[PDB]
Amino acid sequence: QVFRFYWLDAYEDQYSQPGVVYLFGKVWIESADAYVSCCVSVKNIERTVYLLPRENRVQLSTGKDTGAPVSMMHVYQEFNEAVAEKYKIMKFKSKKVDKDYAFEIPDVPASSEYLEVRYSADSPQLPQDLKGETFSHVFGTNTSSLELFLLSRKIKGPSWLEIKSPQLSSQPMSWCKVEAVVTRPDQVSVVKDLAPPPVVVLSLSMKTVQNAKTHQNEIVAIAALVHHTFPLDKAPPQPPFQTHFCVLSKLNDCIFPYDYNEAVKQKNANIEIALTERTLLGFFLAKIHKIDPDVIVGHDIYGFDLEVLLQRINSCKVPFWSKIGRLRRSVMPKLGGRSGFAERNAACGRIICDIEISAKELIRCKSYHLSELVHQILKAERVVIPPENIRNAYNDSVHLLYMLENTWIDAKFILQIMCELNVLPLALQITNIAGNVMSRTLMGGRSERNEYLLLHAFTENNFIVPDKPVAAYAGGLVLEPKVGFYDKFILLLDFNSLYPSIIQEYNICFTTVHREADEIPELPHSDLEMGILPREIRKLVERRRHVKQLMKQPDLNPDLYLQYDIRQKALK
DNA sequence: TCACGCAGTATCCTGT
RNA sequence: GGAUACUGC
Ligand SMILES: Nc1nc2c(ncn2[C@H]2C[C@H](O)[C@@H](COP(=O)(O)OP(=O)(O)OP(=O)(O)O)O2)c(=O)[nH]1
Ligand SMILES: [Mg+2]
Ligand SMILES: [Mg+2]
Repeated sequence: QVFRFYWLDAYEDQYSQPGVVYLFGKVWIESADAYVSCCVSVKNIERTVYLLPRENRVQLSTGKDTGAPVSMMHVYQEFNEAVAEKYKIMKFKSKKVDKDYAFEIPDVPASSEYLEVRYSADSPQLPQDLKGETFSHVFGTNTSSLELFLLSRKIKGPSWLEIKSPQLSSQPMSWCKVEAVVTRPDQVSVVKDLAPPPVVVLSLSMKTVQNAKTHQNEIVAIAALVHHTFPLDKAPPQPPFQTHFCVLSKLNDCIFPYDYNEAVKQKNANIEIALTERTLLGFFLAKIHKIDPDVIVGHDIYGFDLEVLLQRINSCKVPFWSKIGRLRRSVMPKLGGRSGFAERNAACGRIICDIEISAKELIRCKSYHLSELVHQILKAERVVIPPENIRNAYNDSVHLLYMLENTWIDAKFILQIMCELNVLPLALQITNIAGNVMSRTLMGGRSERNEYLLLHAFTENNFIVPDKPVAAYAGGLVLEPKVGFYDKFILLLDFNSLYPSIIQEYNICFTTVHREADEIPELPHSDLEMGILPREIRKLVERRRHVKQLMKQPDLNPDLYLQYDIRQKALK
């Protein structure tokens, strides 16, 4: 009955299904003695809000202070009588909680007795600035469902979760092989000290052509390399790909050179030749559904690959577009938006790895084009197929097979680059340290990681976190140099983790320094206890130090050494 | 729906 | 005065 599964990604739709979080991952099946994809739907993640009592009753901010002391009973009565009826809230459960607070909202004391209201997510949402007669502020009005789930259940990054008393599904809700429904969030718990399971990986490369009339890109070839046991905590497997599949479609005008049959017959049986782009897209979707990859990797996947894939699927009305993702949906996500959030939603439940973003984050190169990346990482030369020659290649079997093999080689290069940098294990480590979702980590950026790190740190220590938002100061000192040439030994003395060590030493934190809503605040007293930000910083620093010790091991492999270096950099 | 800070060097342009 | 780059920590 107890469902033990490893979770990799989480998807929520704030507008369609309120209070539902779709976790995806892997579960172990003895009948097949293997790992299969699973989708668990956590339901009824009730909204939680915190009301801050006033010190003296105020006549709806009209008569100002009245002098009547306020207790939690007064706040509960005010919420039950006025607010609930006004905002159409039917049923709710309220309690009292003593919580601390130190952030950028004035008049909020350090430690106060808040009233915690828990009510379903189907009801309307209270306004942020809602002020009554006994409470002066409301916190948590717009908190998301996924954030509430992760913070309440103390879930940090991919891990093993146990579910007590799972329930089946009345109708299918996902393209996975195993499904379960949790009627409460308290039924999910995290089990520590277990190894990560293998995860399938699919590296895909597309070759297209721009039809001038429509100025729209048309797909003519796709190649994919698939590994069914890619590890998340060990070195990449050699070779980096187990199986492969290639699909090639004739253009809307040109025809094969009356020898493609013999060419494919004599080459191999893994190449699928289709006549219309609709068939190509359908076969690709079916193959993706059958393989069921947890990680899909590519170059410019967010920018060009997935966007063109979805555009062509919409244009060709290819049935079952939702196969591209892991959740069965009827309306396609709107095409557009910043970065690739629309593309991410289209592939909900499947981690997407763009080697461009990871290369930008991890290493430094003059250009992040695929050719330059292959030159700098794999140390190999990649041939380039001119855009104007792909169309003309539909005149001989040899040229068409060469084009398909070029796509295959591009896919292999992408997979090799992914393996070299340890993109996946490093992403897992960073996600576990921070506590965000893996797809967010692999989409790039730094703000989300620290945001979730501090969110977890504060929630664990009984704090009320801020509400999500809806050369400004002096920096370092650069001494004036004595420019010239020096032919004698120059000794460079550098501080170790300067700013983190400053935060630790002087105890700089939200709960220590006394801010006032552009002057430098005074240093905190030395009689206090270490805050949250210092402690977290210390943890990170120690991690880095340990990695450095590993780097110091004598007689270590070069490549591994380099990997360690990268890790160090990341942590720093 | 997004996005780490600041200090510093190098190059180039200002019509209707 | 502005604009465009990318090094350093
Ligand atoms: N916000 C921010 N600050 C940085 C970054 N890189 C360096 N700094 C700042 C904060 C560091 O404490 C300070 C000192 O630079 P260093 O390169 O010597 O790093 P640090 O001393 O922290 O560690 P290390 O000497 O490499 O062991 O410069 C950065 O990428 N972002
Ligand atoms: Mg330093
Ligand atoms: Mg000036």
